[PDB]
Amino acid sequence: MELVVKSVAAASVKTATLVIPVGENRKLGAVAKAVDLASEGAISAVLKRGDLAGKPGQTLLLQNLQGLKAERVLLVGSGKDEALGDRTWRKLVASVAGVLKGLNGADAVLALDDVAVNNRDAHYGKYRLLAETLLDGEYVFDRFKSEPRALKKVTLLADKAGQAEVERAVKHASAIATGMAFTRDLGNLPPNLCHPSFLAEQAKELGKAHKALKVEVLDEKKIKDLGMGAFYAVGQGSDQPPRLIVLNYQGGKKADKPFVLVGKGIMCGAASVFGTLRAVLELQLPVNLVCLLACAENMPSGGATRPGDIVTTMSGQTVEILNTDAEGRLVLCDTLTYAERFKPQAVIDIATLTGACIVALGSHTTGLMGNNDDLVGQLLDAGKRADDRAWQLPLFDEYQEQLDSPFADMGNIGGPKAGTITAGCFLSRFAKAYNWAHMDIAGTAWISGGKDKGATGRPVPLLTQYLLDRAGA
Amino acid sequence: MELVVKSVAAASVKTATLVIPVGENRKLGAVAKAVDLASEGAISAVLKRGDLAGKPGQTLLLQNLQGLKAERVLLVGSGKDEALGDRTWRKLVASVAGVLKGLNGADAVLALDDVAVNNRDAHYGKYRLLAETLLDGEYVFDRFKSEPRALKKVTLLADKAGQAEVERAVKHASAIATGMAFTRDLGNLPPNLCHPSFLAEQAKELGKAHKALKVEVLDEKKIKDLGMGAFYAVGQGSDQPPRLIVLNYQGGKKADKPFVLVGKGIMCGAASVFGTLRAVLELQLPVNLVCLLACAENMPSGGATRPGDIVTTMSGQTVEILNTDAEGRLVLCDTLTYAERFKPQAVIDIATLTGACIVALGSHTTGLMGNNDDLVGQLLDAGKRADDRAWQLPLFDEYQEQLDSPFADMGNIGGPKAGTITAGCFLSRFAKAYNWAHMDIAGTAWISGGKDKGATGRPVPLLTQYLLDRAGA
Amino acid sequence: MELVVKSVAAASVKTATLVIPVGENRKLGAVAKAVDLASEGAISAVLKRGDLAGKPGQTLLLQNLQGLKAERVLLVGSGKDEALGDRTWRKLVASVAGVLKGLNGADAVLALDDVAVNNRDAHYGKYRLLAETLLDGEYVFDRFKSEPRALKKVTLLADKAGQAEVERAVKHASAIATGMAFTRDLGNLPPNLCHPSFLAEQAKELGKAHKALKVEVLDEKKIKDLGMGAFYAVGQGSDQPPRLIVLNYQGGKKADKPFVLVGKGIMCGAASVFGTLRAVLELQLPVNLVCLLACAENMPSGGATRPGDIVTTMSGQTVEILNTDAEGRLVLCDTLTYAERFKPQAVIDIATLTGACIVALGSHTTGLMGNNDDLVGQLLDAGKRADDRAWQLPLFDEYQEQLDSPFADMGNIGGPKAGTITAGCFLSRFAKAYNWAHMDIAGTAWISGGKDKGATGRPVPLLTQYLLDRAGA
Repeated sequence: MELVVKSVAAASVKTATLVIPVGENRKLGAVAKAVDLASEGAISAVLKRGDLAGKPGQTLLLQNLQGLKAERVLLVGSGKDEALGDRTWRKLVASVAGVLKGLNGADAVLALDDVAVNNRDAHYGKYRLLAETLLDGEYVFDRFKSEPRALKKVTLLADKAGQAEVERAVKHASAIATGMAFTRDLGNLPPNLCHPSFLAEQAKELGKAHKALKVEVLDEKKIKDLGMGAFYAVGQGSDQPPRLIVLNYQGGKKADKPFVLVGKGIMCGAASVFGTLRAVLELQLPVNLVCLLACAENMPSGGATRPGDIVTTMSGQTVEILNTDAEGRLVLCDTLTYAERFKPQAVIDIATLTGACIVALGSHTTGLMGNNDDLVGQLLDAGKRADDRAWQLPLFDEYQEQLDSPFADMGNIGGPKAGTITAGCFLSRFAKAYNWAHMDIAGTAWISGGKDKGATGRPVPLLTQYLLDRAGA
Repeated sequence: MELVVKSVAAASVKTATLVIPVGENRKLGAVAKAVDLASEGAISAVLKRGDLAGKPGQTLLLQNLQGLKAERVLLVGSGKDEALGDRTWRKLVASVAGVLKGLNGADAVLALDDVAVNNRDAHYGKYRLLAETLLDGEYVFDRFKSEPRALKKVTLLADKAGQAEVERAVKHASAIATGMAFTRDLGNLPPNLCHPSFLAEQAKELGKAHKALKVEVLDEKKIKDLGMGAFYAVGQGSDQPPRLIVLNYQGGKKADKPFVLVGKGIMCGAASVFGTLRAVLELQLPVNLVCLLACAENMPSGGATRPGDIVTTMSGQTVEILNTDAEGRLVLCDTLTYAERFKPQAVIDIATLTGACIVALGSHTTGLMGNNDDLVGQLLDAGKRADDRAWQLPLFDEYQEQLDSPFADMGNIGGPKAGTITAGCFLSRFAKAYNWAHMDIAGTAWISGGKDKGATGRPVPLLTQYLLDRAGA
Repeated sequence: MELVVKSVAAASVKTATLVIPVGENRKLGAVAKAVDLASEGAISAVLKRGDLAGKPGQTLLLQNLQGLKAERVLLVGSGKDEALGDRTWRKLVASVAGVLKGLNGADAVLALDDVAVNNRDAHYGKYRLLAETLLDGEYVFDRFKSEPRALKKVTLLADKAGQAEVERAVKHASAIATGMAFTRDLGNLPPNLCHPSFLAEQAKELGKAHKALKVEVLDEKKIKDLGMGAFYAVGQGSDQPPRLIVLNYQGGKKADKPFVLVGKGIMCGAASVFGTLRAVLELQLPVNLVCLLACAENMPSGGATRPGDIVTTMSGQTVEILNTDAEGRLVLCDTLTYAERFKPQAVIDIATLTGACIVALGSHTTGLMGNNDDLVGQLLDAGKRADDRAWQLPLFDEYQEQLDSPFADMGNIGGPKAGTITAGCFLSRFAKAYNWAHMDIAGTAWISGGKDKGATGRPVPLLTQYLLDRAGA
């Protein structure tokens, strides 16, 4: 779908469908009133019949009206006068998109300037959320199913003053949504096909397509020979061997320290790193970004790791693997040591790490921990502006003893209490060299059931926003 | 909702909303084509734009069209050029009703004569299903919540020849839907209000309202004094005492044997008997119908029955109560002995009796067992014609040993194998005096939830259809 | 054991043991009275002492009596005058066989003509059940244990009119019992020894021994190369590879369409196919019978299929393998596609498929589903005449949605409700090309515990009866 911005009057634009908002009590803002007047009162005449109460997202679709150049006018409820919160605004946009998807119209014009969104400026933040909802909602994953939609273009109308800010919002939302689609395809792919070697092929192909990107893949023997005893212990059980994939984007000055993203690829952590990199390549951000994808397949077999095994991590710390299903933190901890070589200014790991995070923060909010208050605050602020929120949990020292082992430097589990925090605590012991934060996306990376089951693409908006903020874009 | 039938031309009829069907490829049957012609090709013109693909239940709502008397036209998809099955036809009607309930029109006209429904005649069977779906779909249970709908009347258009048969379908569906509303309200009432004494007061109120109905309520001491040891044992643990409620409707000839319906009232079995009785009263069927509601509340306490207790049933047979959660069969078996006094031609018990029936037949199909093939077959056929299906399970003699007790004449459980059948087998030992069937509605009596959730109307259409069949209506 | 039929008088026959029935109240039928008279009243004299009450199966064994040529006379209770049901009649026959097994007599004569069996003619159906019980009860499986019985021959006496029908019963029961023994040996063999390659060797050996039989075995690579993605996914986890074994018996006319039996061989479904084929070869039935044994071993390992895998079946439909323990339907669905090539007049799959069938129909009755009402009725009638009963469950379309997947054409599980039906529903989607039925023998193929633990040989009597019915034998 092409997204464009114009500043011409809504009533003047030739289009298959013009979309205008209508509030409760059939209240029309200035944009809607101008279109009603161009229609000689035809829109207000239908509204007086009472079929559209105006609650957010309710719709009434009209056919060809004399006086307008639109073939159809879609009226969409904007609710009470109050400014809308982010969820209501995105639900209104998705309700519009739903109707448009079902029509045989080749384009549409959205004339929603009058809709206020709480705490967001009328041109950039409001349209960041509309454009991301509109483009992410085009996603289809029908590869394994045994009809192309008519809608190819949407025009957003804004006043001439606000045009460049709406265009900037569209540019950034398009990059985010393209990244998200990549993340959602990799997550949705079934595990027979999406294994560590497939991810390594996807990264080598992405490297060949981008000048400023260099890709290295470390295979099982290299992981073992680097001393990555925890990462090797997770992968050994499977016939599909592990891969540590490095993707190094040099978009900054040569002596700028890079941002490092570490993704758990057992694999929506790794997928969100690929998606954020794809967004950064689209935007050509002027940062140095090193992506480390820690990929393995955790399977039972006659050569698998067994509860009670003790391994030497790359750092030299030993770990008692009490539970082989606490495996993400094992491939992560060796990859955090590996990240030291880049001399980074921030290292952020993203992982579907704990069922306990779903108990603490559910499906709405990603769990965030770290060793640096400024980096944690930057990620929280990014999530608020991107509408991809996180929330900090504490790594107080009192939780660390839960990982003590009588035999090794630490165990990999902390017991039933504070499970998201003790996993963060485990990882912190490998992150002391640099400013680090950990994002547990076990609750926000996918939808379990319904027809909406499948990957969400989170946290590509928060990560891409954080890197826009560091680039000063 | 008032529901009436007319045989006037659709384009001629004054109404807030006219509903007509459109097939795939914008194909119009005779009725729709006539309204298109009256509209001066307005309906075809909009169809050519392609917003309505015409899959079953899809919709497109038009406003005032020149040449018609209807204020609005709703187009609804009827699919390809082949007859619909019951489920698809009922879903189409519910789609139409959903749109109408959201509009501010005080009436609507359905002109859906051209839609064929597989194995249902165009006047009676087709409209039994439409009218019940429409009328049951109006149900609201908002009494415990802290806006009435505009739609007050629907007119169905049929040709002059079929009018009386559509009217007879509306008469029968209206009685069924009014019975189902009563059933659903009693099921959805919470248990601190809907206890056995409440149901006794419901029955006594119904007895006052109706001439041919006599109601007697037997209290705990009566049940104990009649020797109903198994029914007494279920109720004794609660502070709410049990009631056996008798409602006797003498609509037949004096010497005609009655049909007896026995409902488990622990309580949707008993509620479906109340709702079938309310439909029979509305229809004034010329049958003798005796309803026996076996009502108790099964609670833990210091005076409750305890696993291993042995009781003497009214029949004199002893039962070892191995599980106190197999309680519905205990109140039922004594009520089946009580039913012998009526010298019935059929005794049907209805009960939410086994989780095993949900494992066997799920949410769609009621489990059915009996001692008389003709009666079982009459109930199956009634279910097919009412679109409230059941399915027989065998009461082979080989299952009876699973009830053996070393101490008593039987135990009340049969173990983990064949649990719906062994409950039927237990009840069959009390039904040998008469032609008997048992309906296990544990899967079909409510939605659980889902996200929209509550009692079904489910016993009522089959049972009402069986009594229309016996009354030769 | 040799089974023969004669029509001479019971008292005249030289034998180690003559067996006669005695009813309650010491009532003697005409055959028993004639033997009493030949013994000069010695049998009635012992009976007046009261040790034998005559309940079915009770026994009294006499020694050498003057006047008879039998060395011993066994009196067996036949109960009250009523005709016996099938179970009681078979239990009486097994009680006789029990005594005979313990004696050092080389032969025995059964003179049980007077015993009536409910709904069975005195010569064919009555003796079908006696002869099958007598010969199946000879079964021994002592291969893995670290004494040969004296009884080598039994003569059944009947009147000369009925001799040829009793002989026909014996011929058909012997074929069934021989088939059953083969089925019971393959089921009883332990899984270390009985793996898919062993079954393939058993089928190639059976092919070499029968002129009208051709055997082909498809190995793992052939299964994969045919596109059988579901069958290959089940077997891949194990070190023992899968086999699809084809056994084609051409006993009919060349242009007669064959009957196809599909057996799950994970393996009593496959075993019952081998046993039914062995019975058909013994009888030289004039039908074309193609047997397809879908054999694999379902094991965990580092290369096993994992919940969430998506595979392409031979048909091109894709399946999401939600649960790797729903594996029978996976090897079956690709074998049902394979069966299309034979252009069959009936395809029947037999499988130990669901624990839910044991909840629905227990150990007594096999679950039956299909897409053709005539074939389902034929199998039900066969099971009633063979005393190997089945019972139909419905494949209503409403159960099909339980298999929907958001990613693939279907999932392989339907949830906790209606599990036997949803497995049938899954299979039906691969059976549309032909008349098909599915037999779930999870409850009837073996006895779990006791000393009687082990395979039953069911449903070889129902399947062999169905093929006798189609041959017109």
